[PDB]
Amino acid sequence: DIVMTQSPDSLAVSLGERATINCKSSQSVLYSSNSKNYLAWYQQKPGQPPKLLIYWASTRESGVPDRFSGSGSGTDFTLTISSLQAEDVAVYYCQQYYSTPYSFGQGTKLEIK
Amino acid sequence: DIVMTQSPDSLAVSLGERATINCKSSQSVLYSSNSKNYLAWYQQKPGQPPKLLIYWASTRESGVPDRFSGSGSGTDFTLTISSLQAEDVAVYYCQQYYSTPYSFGQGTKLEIK
Repeated sequence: DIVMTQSPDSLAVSLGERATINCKSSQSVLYSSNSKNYLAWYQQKPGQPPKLLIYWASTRESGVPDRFSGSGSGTDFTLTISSLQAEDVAVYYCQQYYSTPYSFGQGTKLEIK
Repeated sequence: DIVMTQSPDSLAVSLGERATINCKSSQSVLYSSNSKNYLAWYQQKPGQPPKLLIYWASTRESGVPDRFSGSGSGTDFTLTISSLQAEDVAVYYCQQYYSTPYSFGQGTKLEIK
C-alpha cells in the first residue's frame, strides 16, 4: 500500500507563531491526467472526531481559515498553520486517497507551549 | 533591535525523518548590496557549547553534512534536517548578525521520539 510518513511526531508552538507539518507518501499520489494530488489533511481536536481541513493537497474545506495552508506535490506535502491560536491544538493527519486502501499517516500532535 | 522568532519551540521527531525549524527576523537581514542574508544557525547539543552550522543563511560550515540545509531570505528562514540521527538531538538557534546587537532567537528544542 502507499505509506504515509508524518514529521514531526509532535511539536510545542507559541501563539501567533507558525506550525509546519510534513507528510510524504511512499509513492506519488499525483494523478498524471488531471494533475491533482490525492492528499487530504485532517484536524482531530482533543476528544473529537477527525475533521477534513484540506483535500487535493491544497484545497480548503468550506469554513477553513486561510491560516491553514496545504502545499506540496507528488510525494512531498506540507500543512502550514500560521498565527497559531488556542483552538488549533489537535493531532493532524495526512491521508493519501490515491489508491485503495486510502492510508493515514501516524499523526502530528500539536500542543501550545 | 532586530527580533528573531523561532518556531516551533520544540519538536519530537523519529529517526530517518525530517525536522523543519522556522526563524523570522523583525526586519530584513538581507544586505541589498551583496544580496547575502546575515543569518546564522547554531546547534547546541546537550551540555555543550553552541556550534555554528550555517551562516549567510545557507552556507554550511566545513564538516557540516548536507542533511542540514539552511534556506530562506530577507525575513523568512528555515533550517531543514533530513534523515534525523541520534546525534542530532540539540537546541537550534538562529541569529541575525545584520546589525548590532546581533540577536539570537529563543531556540528550538529537538528531541528524538
